[PDB]
Amino acid sequence: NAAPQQINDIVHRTITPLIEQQKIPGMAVAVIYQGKPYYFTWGYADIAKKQPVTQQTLFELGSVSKTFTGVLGGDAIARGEIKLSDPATKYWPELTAKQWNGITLLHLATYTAGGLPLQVPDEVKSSSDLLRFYQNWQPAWAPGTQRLYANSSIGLFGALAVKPSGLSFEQAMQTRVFQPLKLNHTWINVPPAEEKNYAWGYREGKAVHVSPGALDAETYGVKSTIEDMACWVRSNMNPRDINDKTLQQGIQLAQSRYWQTGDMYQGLGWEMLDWPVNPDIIVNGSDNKIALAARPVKAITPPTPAVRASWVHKTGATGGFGSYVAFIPEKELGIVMLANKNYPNPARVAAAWQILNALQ
Repeated sequence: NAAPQQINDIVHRTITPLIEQQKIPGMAVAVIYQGKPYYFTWGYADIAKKQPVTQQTLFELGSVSKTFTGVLGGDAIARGEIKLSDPATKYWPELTAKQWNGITLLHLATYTAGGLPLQVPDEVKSSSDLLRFYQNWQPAWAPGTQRLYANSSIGLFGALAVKPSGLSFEQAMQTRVFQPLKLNHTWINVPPAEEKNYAWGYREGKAVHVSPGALDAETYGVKSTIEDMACWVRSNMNPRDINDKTLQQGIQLAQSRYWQTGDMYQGLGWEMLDWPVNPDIIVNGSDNKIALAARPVKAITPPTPAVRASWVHKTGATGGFGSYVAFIPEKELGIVMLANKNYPNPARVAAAWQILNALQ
């Protein structure tokens, strides 16, 4: 049972050198210890205005957004609106090209459709551009054989998963995930009153915010504070405490184990490994040479129900920001690291693991 001053000492010994080594302008950390949050802030949200990071600073989550997409998809499954086995064509009948014949919502959600590319092309501006992109796409692999991390995959999952609801992705996310969890400072579109809290991102001496792009909301477009992200981790560790039954079930489905690649299991947005974990696997595995590579998968049948003895995690970047979330449900132990520089994933994962290792 570590005192607050011990949590303080572990965090300052790990994060202080990380910020110095990586030249991170501003950072917020939440440590969840025995289910309670402890917050830490460093540096500036806006360097030019000398505005410090606080607990109400909004950061770009980048691909940590995909964890919200996966849970929203889980909630739609629990409502009986979709099944992951459903063909994508059920929800987008204009996808008539033959290569779409056996591609399912599961394949899109879990990057296993057969080599959908990392990014939607920058030239895709309209609905009709997006249809033409998917209609002309040629798979490198048969469905359900290879995992290739891709915004064009889970982005389309998020867009199709909400069609039965009749809601936009943004409305579905606000009404079915943000509002029931009281994430009142979490946004896809930052409102005018909240702009004063929106940190700048920093890339090679430029102050930047993420640009609009196709399927951005579903893949890299969420902004949140360290407090709402600590709540997000607590909610994903303890779904049985959530009153909204389909959202409790959706959280559980997003940590179900659908595919295995090496020592990792693919959930909906979340990625999972057995705890205790070999930190070399998660640190080296976060390097883009492994994280962006195609890797063979085996289906898990039935999908394993969410394992509480897991390292559950997700990295995320935008041009100006770098985020990481990891937690271990069985231990009620977790961490959120939000920074306004996109610094290398291995440094994030190593620091997170050193802190949670120290507190086990």
